[PDB]
Amino acid sequence: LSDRYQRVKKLGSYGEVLLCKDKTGAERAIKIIKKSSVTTTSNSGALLDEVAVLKQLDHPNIMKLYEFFEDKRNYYLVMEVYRGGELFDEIILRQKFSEVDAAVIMKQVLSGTTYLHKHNIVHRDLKPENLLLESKSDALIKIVDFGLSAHFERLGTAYYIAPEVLRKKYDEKCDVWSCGVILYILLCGYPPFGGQTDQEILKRVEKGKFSFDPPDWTQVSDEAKQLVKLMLTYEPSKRISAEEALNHPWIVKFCSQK
Repeated sequence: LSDRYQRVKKLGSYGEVLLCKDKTGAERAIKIIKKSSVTTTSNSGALLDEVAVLKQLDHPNIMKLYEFFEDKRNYYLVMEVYRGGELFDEIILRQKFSEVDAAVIMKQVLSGTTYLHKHNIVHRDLKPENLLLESKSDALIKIVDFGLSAHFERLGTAYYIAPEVLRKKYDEKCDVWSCGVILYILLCGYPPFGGQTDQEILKRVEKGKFSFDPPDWTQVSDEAKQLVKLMLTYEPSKRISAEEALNHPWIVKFCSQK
């Protein structure tokens, strides 16, 4: 655990993420997951089988997984380096994003999500914290923590959860909903389903009602509102896929420079 890698700095806080050097001399981001902090939802042979698949994943908008270690105390996930923090940080800094910058981000989020769905992987926990920036530039958005929801709350996860997950009957479409909530936040600076406590947030999510209220939504393009509506459609069967969202006029418009 401590013999193989040398800590450079802490990156984030499932558990803690550290920037480490290989004592190869490449730099890696290592997630330390404490056994006590998580409740297991699968058997011992199911996680190792998924790891074998997660190591094979190769996409510009998906965190590469190199190694998976175990001891009596922790799970160790050795990933590629990231130096630009999380999207969550940028949301605090910028408050709201321009439609061009939001589309650039969302194209990447949807590209990665589409790729994950093509291999029967649903994230279920998509949020700005799980959307990482490669560097401090141009920098690629990379999805992290995929494939973990199938094996293992006060971190504001209620905002992004699809109503079907609450009904305990979900598929890949729950990721599109989460992506819609993220997009909504990027455009105006606040969640579509808010509240002071998790309980009143989840009730608004269950109701499914949201608004494009002034003055924050007034100048937002019509195709942006159209996409948010399609991603936040209550019926998951009627909800557009990640690929459809990626191909939507709003993405196509603002990512071809309009």
